[PDB]
Amino acid sequence: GHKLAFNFNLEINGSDTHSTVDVYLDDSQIITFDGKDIRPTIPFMIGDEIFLPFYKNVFSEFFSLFRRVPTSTPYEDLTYFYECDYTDNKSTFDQFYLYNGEEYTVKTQEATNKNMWLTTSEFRLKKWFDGEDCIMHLRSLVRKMEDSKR
Repeated sequence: GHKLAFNFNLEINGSDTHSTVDVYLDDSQIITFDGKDIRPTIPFMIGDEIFLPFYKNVFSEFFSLFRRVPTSTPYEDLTYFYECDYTDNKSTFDQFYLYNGEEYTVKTQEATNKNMWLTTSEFRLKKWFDGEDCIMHLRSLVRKMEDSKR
C-alpha cells in the first residue's frame, strides 16, 4: 500500500504568521513549504515542474484565506493533517486537527482561531485539492519515484 500525507502548520505570533507544509510519500518527506518557497527534500523530486508549483498555489491559498482573529496568547500553533491511502485497489482517507500539539474534534460556540481552524480547514483545502486529487497525485508520485533515475 501507499500513503500521501500533508502536514499543515500555522504558527500565529501576535499578528504575524508562519506557515509550513510537509509532504510525506510512504513516510518519507518529499516536499517542504515554508510560507514563501516550496522545495524538494528527496532526489527524484528535484527538478519537478508539475507538482511543486501546483502545491505552492494550493498551500498559499489554504493559509491566506484562513480568517483569523487576534490571538489572546502570544503563540498559537494550529495543525491540520490530511492523508489519502491507496491499498489493494481501495482509496481511504484520514484527517485530524491539533491545537498547540493537542488533538481536538469538538467545535465550540465562540469565535477563536482554534474553532475557525477546525470548522474551515477541510472545506478550505478541498476547494483546490480533494480526495480524488490526492489519490491521483499519490499514484502518480509512486510511479514517478519508481521510474526515476533518482
